[PDB]
Amino acid sequence: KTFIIGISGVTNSGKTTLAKNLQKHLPNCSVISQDDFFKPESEIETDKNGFLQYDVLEALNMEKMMSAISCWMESARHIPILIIEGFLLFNYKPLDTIWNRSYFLTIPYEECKRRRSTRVYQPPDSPGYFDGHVWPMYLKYRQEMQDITWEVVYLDGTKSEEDLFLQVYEDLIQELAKQ
Ligand SMILES: Nc1ncnc2c1ncn2[C@@H]1O[C@H](COP(=O)(O)OP(=O)(O)O)[C@@H](O)[C@H]1O
Ligand SMILES: NC(=O)c1csc([C@@H]2O[C@H](CO)[C@@H](O)[C@H]2O)n1
Repeated sequence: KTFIIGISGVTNSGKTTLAKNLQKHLPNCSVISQDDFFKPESEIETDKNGFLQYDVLEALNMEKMMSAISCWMESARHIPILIIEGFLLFNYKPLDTIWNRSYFLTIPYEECKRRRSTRVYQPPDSPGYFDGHVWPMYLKYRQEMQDITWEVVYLDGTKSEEDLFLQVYEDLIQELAKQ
């Protein structure tokens, strides 16, 4: 009765952008962004080397988010589409049995690091934060995904913004078609 779509991938791979596009052209379509569930700065930890721990599941209120998803799901039974976009989704076990479609955006190390630097975060990226925490954590996430039993459709984040949208858009109808 409801279609749940997952969109993950490394930071700045283009998740927000894909989510918004599908959102505009998809009927009865909602969006939940994993980033709205970050714990307050006062709750974040810094490792030995003085790096704030943001790229780990512990830096996000995931029980808050699952509750937000349950709300949507149950109020939906009253075809509803939910796009859940986030940089750390396919390694959070409670979601595995909820996905109807999973997409993973990939972007090279150089492009990613570049895009990242055009964005001022809060707290701002400390010196060598990207190499010292962001990249290492993504790689650690990519590895925690070697265990995935279901099917994740990999996307090329270097591709056109509309080419990615269209690739996903077609498929989503060739998936709703069997509905
Ligand atoms: N396909 C694309 N090609 C080039 N730049 C892109 C593309 N998609 C997004 N961007 C840019 O990359 C940066 C971050 O994109 P964003 O959608 O926020 O990705 P994410 O949600 O994974 O961090 C922004 O400058 C965005 O405009
Ligand atoms: N305040 C925040 O929410 C925050 C500070 S840095 C940050 C970044 O969010 C990215 C995932 O989208 C992750 O790489 C964090 O470094 N978030």
